[PDB]
Amino acid sequence: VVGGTEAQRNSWPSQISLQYRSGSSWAHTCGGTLIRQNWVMTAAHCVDRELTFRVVVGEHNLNQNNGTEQYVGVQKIVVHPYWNTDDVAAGYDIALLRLAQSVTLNSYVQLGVLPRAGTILANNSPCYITGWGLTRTNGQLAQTLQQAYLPTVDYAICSSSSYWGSTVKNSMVCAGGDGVRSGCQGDSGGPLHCLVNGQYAVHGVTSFVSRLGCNVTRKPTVFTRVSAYISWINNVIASN
Ligand SMILES: [Ca+2]
Repeated sequence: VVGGTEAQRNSWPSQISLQYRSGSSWAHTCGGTLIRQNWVMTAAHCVDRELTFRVVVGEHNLNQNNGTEQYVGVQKIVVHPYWNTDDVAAGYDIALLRLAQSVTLNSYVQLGVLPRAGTILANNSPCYITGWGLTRTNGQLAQTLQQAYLPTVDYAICSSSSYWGSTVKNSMVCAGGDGVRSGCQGDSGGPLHCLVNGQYAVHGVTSFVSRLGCNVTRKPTVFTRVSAYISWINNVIASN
């Protein structure tokens, strides 16, 4: 997250860190949202590589002991069957991970609230992106969880020519684009939390930013629209 601020420890208890094993260590690669004690929602592009992955819940600082983390292996990776890695702009960038163990819920580990199916946010709706992603274009990951205020940009505007044009689909949510704050690599897969009727819900799964860079004016961060995928998510969870 470029232009973010450090999140409070208990603000976003559905945020997870998806990590892969590299030698004898583990490296954060993406975010996700805990949606059941034993399921995580993330981006399909986060699990394109044939890696060994674990999920960390209750994580705050990637480089130091918080006294709150639970570490759990990934038992099953269900990618959306229309996902194509060579075409992020086609959408379907979503995947569900079944965890090898159910995690324990507490202040730091909670299920993410998801929007009702079909819900679309008005233009300029208040949202925060969260993650440990790069803090600058071509920069480095944050040690502590960051958040950035990223108001949505409606589809009519987002899919216009000076924004993302036809690159953006109605199955996506755009947010930010102020040239200062944005998601960035390593935020992928994580939540966009938006305020609706008093309640934050996870309306987005972070998908992509411009090839030009992370915080680019009129290139808002793009997210998979969670409310387009409710039936899909239920169907998976019901049959795995
Ligand atoms: Ca930690």
